Amino acid sequence: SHMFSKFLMNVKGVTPRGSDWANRLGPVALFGYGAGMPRRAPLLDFFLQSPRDCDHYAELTIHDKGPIECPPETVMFMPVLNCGQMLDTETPTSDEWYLGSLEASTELLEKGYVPVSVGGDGSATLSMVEAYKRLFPSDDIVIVHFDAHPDVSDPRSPLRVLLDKGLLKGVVSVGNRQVSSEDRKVRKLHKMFYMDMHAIYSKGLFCIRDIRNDYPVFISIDADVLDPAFAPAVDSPVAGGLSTRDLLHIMNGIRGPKVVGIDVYGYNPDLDVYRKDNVGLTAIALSKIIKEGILKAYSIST
Amino acid sequence: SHMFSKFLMNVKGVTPRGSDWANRLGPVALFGYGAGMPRRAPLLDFFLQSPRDCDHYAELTIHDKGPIECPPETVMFMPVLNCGQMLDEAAGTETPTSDEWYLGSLEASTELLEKGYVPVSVGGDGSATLSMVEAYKRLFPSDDIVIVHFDAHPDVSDPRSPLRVLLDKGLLKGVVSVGNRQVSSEDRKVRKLHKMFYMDMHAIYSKGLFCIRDIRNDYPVFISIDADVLDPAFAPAVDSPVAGGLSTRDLLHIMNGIRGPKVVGIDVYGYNPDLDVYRKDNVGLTAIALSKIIKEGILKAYSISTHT
Amino acid sequence: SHMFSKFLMNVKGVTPRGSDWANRLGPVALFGYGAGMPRRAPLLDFFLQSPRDCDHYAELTIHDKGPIECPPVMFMPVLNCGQMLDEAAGTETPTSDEWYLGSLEASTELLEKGYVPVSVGGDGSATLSMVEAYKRLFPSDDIVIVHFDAHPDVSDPRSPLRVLLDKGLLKGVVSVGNRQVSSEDRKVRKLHKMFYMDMHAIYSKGLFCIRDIRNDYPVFISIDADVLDPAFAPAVDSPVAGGLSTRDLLHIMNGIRGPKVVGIDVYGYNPDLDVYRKDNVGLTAIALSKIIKEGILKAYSISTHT
Ligand SMILES: [Mn+2]
Ligand SMILES: [Mn+2]
Ligand SMILES: [Mn+2]
Repeated sequence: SHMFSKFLMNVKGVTPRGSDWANRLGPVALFGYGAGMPRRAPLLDFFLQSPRDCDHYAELTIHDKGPIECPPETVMFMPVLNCGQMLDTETPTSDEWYLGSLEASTELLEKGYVPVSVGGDGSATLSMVEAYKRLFPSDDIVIVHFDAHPDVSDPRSPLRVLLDKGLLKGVVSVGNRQVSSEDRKVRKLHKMFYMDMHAIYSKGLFCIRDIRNDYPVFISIDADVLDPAFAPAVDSPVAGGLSTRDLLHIMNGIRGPKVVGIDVYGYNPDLDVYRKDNVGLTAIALSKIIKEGILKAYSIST
Repeated sequence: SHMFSKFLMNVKGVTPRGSDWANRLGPVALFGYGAGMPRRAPLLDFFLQSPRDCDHYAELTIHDKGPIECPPETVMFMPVLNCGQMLDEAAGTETPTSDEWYLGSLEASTELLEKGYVPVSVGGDGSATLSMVEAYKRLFPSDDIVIVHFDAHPDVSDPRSPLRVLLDKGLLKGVVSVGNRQVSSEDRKVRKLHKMFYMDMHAIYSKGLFCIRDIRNDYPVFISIDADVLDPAFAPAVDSPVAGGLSTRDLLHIMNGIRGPKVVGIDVYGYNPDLDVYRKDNVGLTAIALSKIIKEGILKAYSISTHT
Repeated sequence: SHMFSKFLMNVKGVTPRGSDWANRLGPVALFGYGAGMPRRAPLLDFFLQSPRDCDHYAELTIHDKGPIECPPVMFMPVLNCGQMLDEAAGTETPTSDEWYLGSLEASTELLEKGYVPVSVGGDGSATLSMVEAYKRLFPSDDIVIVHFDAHPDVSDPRSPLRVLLDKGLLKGVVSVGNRQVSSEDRKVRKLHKMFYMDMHAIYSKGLFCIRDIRNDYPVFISIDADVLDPAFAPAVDSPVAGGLSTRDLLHIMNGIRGPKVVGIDVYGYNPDLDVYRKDNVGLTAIALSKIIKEGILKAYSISTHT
């Protein structure tokens, strides 16, 4: 697709991971993905202008081009390579979106970057772990999946495709609270672990200490995992969800050797609640989640 | 009132609870009640178009007419009979009086209950709580009734408040108030005088909201839910918002702990569309929240017991 | 500034604390502060029309003039001193120094008359002038500030908190709910030995498990609206998601211990940035109106125990 040309050209022209990085996690690469969402997708730009200090005492540094210096160990910098928006003049197809995502992710991954996808409908999850599986067929992938919906009742869902192709060692679904009959069948069938909202709440959300894991984790976050009061900008809201702090806390509990990728999705500008100054509540919430997701890519361990 | 005629006509034509329902909970009947609220009342319609799968792994099935088949125990269906809006718009530009709302509500509740349905009222100002437990008390004079009332306000300082009328008439066995956080001096007096149990916001928060496991009770339970029991961040569409309230999930959790042999009825009220916070697609935040609360309230009607 | 003339004149005429208040907490005096915020500042007026009953079974009584009778039971008198700025007494915007001098003056006056001053609105700068007004009148008293904020707010040398720390007017600072801590913030924390309770930490230990904030000295309570999550208080200049709920804040406030309250500053609210219901009531005004009320309660009921 010619719409992805300027982006793809800049991404494969990205300076590879330097030798100064050896034995260290990262660096992180960030791009805007917009499949299944309106053409105007302002989440990436909103994050890039957001404050850079994290919950945990570290600081993001954002760069438009390389080389990406590996910061000194006493420096709490976390470099992020901004690769910009995938689209820059008619709505591209899902397959075209799939190809652009697969290509960009593959390129970044083989250059030693941790790909972070922001926006879209969740289809990036499929293509990003496929980009990883092609490059590293030996590595077993596990997905931590934050969502109001199990999203395995549709055979075309990114998560279902991956389980059908057998590209996933395991899946952990968090915050589900609209579980259909079909969902329950696929759950038992593929032996998925799940932490549904009501059960996660009655145990004490703050009492969640670890999501134990030994394999590289992909982090997939549907914005609708958050309560509609914190993240209203979603197509299929389910009330009674996580607070932004709840989600941050659980994210911080994710363990593993490395992060294969991150997809933050489900955000639709047309559905947000807006302040009088036209800043959307969901954009505020997700910018924070994206920042602490980036932190986790730099700090994860078993 | 002629404004309720088409509704009332449909209601008394409703198929009675069949023999296949013998010694089972339910079924549930659902109608739109609009007293004290603007004429445009979208909550029932919004709920009707909402997803059917619940927290706990069951699924609502909605029907415009009977017969309502009792599902096999292995299928987790929960039939709901949609009786529609009590007030028929375009049947007159008249606002029914407090008495007309009361009489209409009283009659529909009586009809549904006698036909073996658990009535669920959606909308209005809280007055349906009065007419619904009176309809039950008429039909079942021997039954003791307890009400679990979710509200930011005790709402018992006004002698004309629905809950105070019930106590003054001695129709209630007991009252459990949950989420109160604007308690007047008069509320305190009426509290001690009628020996109400209550669980104020600060108290249950400091105890740990998830530590609430049960509300012990042996009598048939009426569930009354003021939307303003929720924090204005989750349910802004309320006439008298009081900050520092329940989240939607907090409310869901406490609801799930309600015990009893059966539900006599449910009233979910206090939602005013004129006061909501709207998304850019003009969907109300409070409608989102309440639609979820209504679904899980229905689930409680089908699965309530007296244990743990 | 002549903009504060009508206000200051009234404050100076305020009836001093009567003898019936001897060795009792209060009374409380309330005023609207508007430094750094838009000219239209409705938070004071919104609070004044809000319900009077509190979480804990007490009831605010609002009075426009003295004398303030000391009640035997559960009344909590508040003296409304109104807006510091008088609209239509000039279309001119006061300066920071003018805001500071006016606030210093009003606080001095109210404090010397035995009132606990409560400032509503503005940008946090009232915290500077209020504890300085107290420090002038009572140089011997040690002051501690309990500071609710998404930001430590000590990376700017000009910040109200750092000016106090550099002038050595503070015995200690307890910061609650920070979740955007810069490199500079950490340095100043270490240097001035500030105690802090960041969002992630108090959340992970259980927000409801916080029973009290131990303290022996008079407390100044400074509350930035942005300490609350943007979903509860969206009307803030620098939102940081993952904050307190209104009830979380109320619970933690209730835990504050001490012999007395030297003052309260509730700030950070900008009406131009609020989320509004369809009837044009702002979400943040709803939250803060409650925060202000239970804050007033704490000034009347604070004790050093546990
Ligand atoms: Mn979803
Ligand atoms: Mn109420
Ligand atoms: Mn702040």
